[PDB]
Amino acid sequence: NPNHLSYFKFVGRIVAKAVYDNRLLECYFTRSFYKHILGKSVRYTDMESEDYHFYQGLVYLLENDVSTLGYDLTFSTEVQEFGVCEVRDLKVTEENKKEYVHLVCQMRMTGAIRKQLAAFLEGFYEIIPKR
Repeated sequence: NPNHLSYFKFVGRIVAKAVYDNRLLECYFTRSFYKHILGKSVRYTDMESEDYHFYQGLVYLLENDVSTLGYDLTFSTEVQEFGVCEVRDLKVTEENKKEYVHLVCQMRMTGAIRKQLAAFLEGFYEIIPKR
């Protein structure tokens, strides 16, 4: 849909309208999306439901030496957004992975939705202040 961002801003408005009216909607968003509407970072355990094998890759990164990978990685990943596939920087080491799993999960959750999300947040925060 070429106007889709505007519709995501509309549904953010409709969510804030349901909240303002104190009326319940049958929405069942992810903990990730509720965190985004609250401005909270996601956690790597959220990836388990969205992309189990990518969660499994991160869990293979945790509690294992980088030497178990047998080839190097860096803070860059291939992402399909809007049907375009692009390699995007995220900004590897024993010190960086603590942030990589956090940041890689940010990129994997938002990259494909960052503009829909910004439109939704504009619809929501138009009516319900973020704070």
